[PDB]
Amino acid sequence: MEHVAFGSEDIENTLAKMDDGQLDGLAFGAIQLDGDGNILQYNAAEGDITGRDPKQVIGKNFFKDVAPCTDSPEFYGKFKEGVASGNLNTMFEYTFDYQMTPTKVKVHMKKALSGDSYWVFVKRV
Ligand SMILES: *C(=O)/C=C/c1ccc(O)cc1
Repeated sequence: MEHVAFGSEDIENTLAKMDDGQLDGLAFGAIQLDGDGNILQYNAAEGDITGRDPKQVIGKNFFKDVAPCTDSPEFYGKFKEGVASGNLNTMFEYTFDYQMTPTKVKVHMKKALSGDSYWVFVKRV
């Protein structure tokens, strides 16, 4: 395991040092998105929660292609306000239900350290 707690205040500093292999050792799901919502990184824990194959979803658009249930003011709307303003730090519960058993999760979205990149962190609740 790579020990990092979900919700930690300096999580973007800690994860800036990790390659794809180290991201797969986290205890929670982690997705890195660019400012248009395309998936740059997607770890093994996220694939275990959602059933998606991490290697196949890289390069797809999260809001248009992979996760249409997040195309809503409650999720995508918060993301796009964050990208526009250049700052984002929000945590909320949500249900993922597209082509899968509905699964309740806690989501934490936070701007990365790398300029136009954004994290989505996910844990079961
Ligand atoms: C709703 O369509 C949610 C889908 C989803 C959430 C998170 C993922 O990693 C993959 C699909």
